[PDB]
Amino acid sequence: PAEILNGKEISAQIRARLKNQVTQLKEQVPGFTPRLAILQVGNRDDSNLYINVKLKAAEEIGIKATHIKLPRTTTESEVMKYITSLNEDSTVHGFLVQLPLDSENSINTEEVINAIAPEKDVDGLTSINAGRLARGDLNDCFIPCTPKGCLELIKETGVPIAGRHAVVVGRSKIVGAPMHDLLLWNNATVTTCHSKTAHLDEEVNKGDILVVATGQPEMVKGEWIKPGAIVIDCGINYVPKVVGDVAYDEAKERASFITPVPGGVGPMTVAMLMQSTVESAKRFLE
Amino acid sequence: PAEILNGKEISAQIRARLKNQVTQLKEQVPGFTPRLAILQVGNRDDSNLYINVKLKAAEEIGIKATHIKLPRTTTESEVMKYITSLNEDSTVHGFLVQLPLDSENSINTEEVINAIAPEKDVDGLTSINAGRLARGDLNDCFIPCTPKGCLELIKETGVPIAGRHAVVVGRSKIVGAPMHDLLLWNNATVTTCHSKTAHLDEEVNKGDILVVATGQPEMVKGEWIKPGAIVIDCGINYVKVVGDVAYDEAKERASFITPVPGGVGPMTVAMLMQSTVESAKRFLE
Ligand SMILES: NC(=O)c1ccc[n+]([C@@H]2O[C@H](COP(=O)([O-])OP(=O)(O)OC[C@H]3O[C@@H](n4cnc5c(N)ncnc54)[C@H](OP(=O)(O)O)[C@@H]3O)[C@@H](O)[C@H]2O)c1
Ligand SMILES: NC(=O)c1ccc[n+]([C@@H]2O[C@H](COP(=O)([O-])OP(=O)(O)OC[C@H]3O[C@@H](n4cnc5c(N)ncnc54)[C@H](OP(=O)(O)O)[C@@H]3O)[C@@H](O)[C@H]2O)c1
Ligand SMILES: Nc1nc(N)c(NC(=O)Nc2ccc(C(=O)N[C@@H](CCc3nnn[nH]3)C(=O)O)cc2Cl)c(=O)[nH]1
Ligand SMILES: Nc1nc(N)c(NC(=O)Nc2ccc(C(=O)N[C@@H](CCc3nnn[nH]3)C(=O)O)cc2Cl)c(=O)[nH]1
Repeated sequence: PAEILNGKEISAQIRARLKNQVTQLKEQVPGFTPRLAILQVGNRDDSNLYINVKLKAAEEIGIKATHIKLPRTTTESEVMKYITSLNEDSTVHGFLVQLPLDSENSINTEEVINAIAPEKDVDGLTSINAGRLARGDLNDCFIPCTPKGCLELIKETGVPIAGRHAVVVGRSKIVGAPMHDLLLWNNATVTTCHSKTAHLDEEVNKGDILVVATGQPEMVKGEWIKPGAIVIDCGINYVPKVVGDVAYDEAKERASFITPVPGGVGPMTVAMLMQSTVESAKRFLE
Repeated sequence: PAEILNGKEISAQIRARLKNQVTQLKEQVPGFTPRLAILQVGNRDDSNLYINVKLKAAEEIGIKATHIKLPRTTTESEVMKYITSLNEDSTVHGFLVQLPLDSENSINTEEVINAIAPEKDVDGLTSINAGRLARGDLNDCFIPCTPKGCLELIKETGVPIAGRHAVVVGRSKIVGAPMHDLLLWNNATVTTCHSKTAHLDEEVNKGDILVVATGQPEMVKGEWIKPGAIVIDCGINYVKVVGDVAYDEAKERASFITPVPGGVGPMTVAMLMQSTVESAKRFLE
């Protein structure tokens, strides 16, 4: 049986560290707090929940986090007025737009995301930041939070990455594609799969490291896992109960390490957002 | 044995179609011509070779091509002066900095490259253009010219790319990394290799589509090639000129294969010409 990567536990350690950093930062420079702003369009149930989790992690740490919720009938111009405003407000060190937008009108997600100043793009979602990570310039940029938490979960096994074959399943802007670059520049040989991959099961079996962000409940079967694989599950799926993208029961019999859902990648994502936010508050002082 | 992919023939076709497009644009827009500029630093011989090749091609198509060659000792602040003038000059549609910079002073290639206006980065080397391609927004940007020509060559086989396993060997900013992005948003399943990969031979053998950009002459033996594979060799290695793949034994197993030279090479030059014509057309509107 595989060792559980206790995400709920591991993130607590990160947030406690982040708190001591923030508390020390207000005692070293008095009258200064990290300031985060999350922008939301519409009223998605899952978005409302994830936003609240992040607000809570920010309260516990010492981060002043605002939440702005625009209605569904919001126009793309209206959302730019908020982005413009947050870019130019020097008290705001990082901000993010929760995705996907829930708007009845037609909003160019890319145009909006890309109006964020790269030095506040704590979610690593601008083309500017994506281009650095996509080209290996990893200390110049914000790296998306879920890949960030995923990488830390991998290192917690102590198995070196470099020289190992990693299979990423899914190529999305927020998880799969940045996940691919992080593994590649940690010198894994990486294979990206997506919805058009033939013989997905044969590919998955090649993975020493296996990261799954498909949004397809328990679609990756345990028989597919390479024996002894490190298995990272990003899935959050609400079913007749919360499951992930990997069939957790069968896969734990073949993995050497596995993330549970919930309690795995989830808390790790929120912690790395908190970390990135602190990191941009420091860079602001310099 | 494998059908040979002819870059000389296919690129000569492309340059010709470019030519006629420029001719018709000049007819409709009297006195308007596409304008490229090639910045160089240092006096590397190979760079002078390839820069001439591009200048000739642009003169063939009717693209006005200027070549500025800064000395091996320039300062970073110097190249920024030129880069800024090129950015501000409205009669220049695109421009590029031949790489690698040959300088005595340590000069940040990244800061140099990222001062280029994205609207003129016909080489697709700016971080803004790299992140558009690397996240699937392919209309937004200039794709780098070599991956553009390898994609054109693969499509000359007529076998759709989707659902196929592609193995990209090499991860450089100029060939390897953008090649993975292009194949992935052509819906291939893509495996990316590099100098830390273990068992290169077994990864290569997975490749329905195989693109090699190592700069390690003939290092990919042809006994690793998956039988029937489409093989793209980006190498140019003086020893004569050979590629990154063992051409002889590869040709026996491939279904298609590019010769070194006259494979990717002329396609690279032709794709930069096409991107330049692209910049000019957009400029008019
Ligand atoms: N903290 C976290 O746990 C976290 C954070 C955010 C999201 N996630 C989770 O990750 C999952 C995916 O989110 P996302 O942002 O990546 O969503 P998405 O935009 O729907 O991405 C899904 C990806 O999976 C691929 N895919 C879909 N069906 C597939 C199949 N049958 N076989 C192979 N590949 C398939 C898609 O390929 P195509 O591009 O061809 O469609 C796409 O790249 C969700 O469960 C989400 O909750 C992780
Ligand atoms: N028009 C054309 O045909 C054209 C265009 C451009 C380039 N080229 C040719 O392409 C070749 C590569 O150029 P480049 O820009 O990619 O140069 P580079 O910066 O040296 O890139 C070489 C790449 O090969 C990878 N690699 C994989 N296996 C390797 C091994 N066993 N030994 C060494 N490297 C290995 C390296 O991975 P690491 O990152 O770990 O080093 C690296 O990413 C050269 O021969 C060049 O002349 C020609
Ligand atoms: N800009 C932008 N837009 C986006 N959409 C995202 N993605 C995102 O926020 N993801 C996200 C964040 C936190 C959790 C979490 O806290 N997970 C816990 C508890 C879940 C649970 N549910 N029921 N019981 N527990 C667990 O999984 O254990 C889960 C997820 Cl998916 C983004 O990151 N940036
Ligand atoms: N910004 C920037 N910087 C860069 N360094 C590059 N790279 C680049 O230009 N490469 C390049 C360009 C053209 C050729 C070519 O014309 N090949 C011919 C003849 C070769 C030959 N040599 N000796 N004998 N034959 C053939 O292969 O047929 C070959 C190469 Cl490597 C870039 O693209 N953009």
